[PDB]
Amino acid sequence: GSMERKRWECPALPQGWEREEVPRRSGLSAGHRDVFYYSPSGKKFRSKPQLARYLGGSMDLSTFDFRTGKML
Repeated sequence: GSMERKRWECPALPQGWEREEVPRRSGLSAGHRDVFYYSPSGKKFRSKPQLARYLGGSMDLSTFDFRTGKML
């Protein structure tokens, strides 16, 4: 497949959120993998602080792993 993208759900976040991994392929910027998160409204965001600030009141994600998308 072209532009293959992964899609793993993150139980740490409220039902409706999902995670996705995309492999870069731009000259030296290749090999690098970027992770994007999507909310129930389909909002695309890529920032740890935004995940905690957004779901802050809903819950604490300070101990959430953004690189691995896992709760530790």
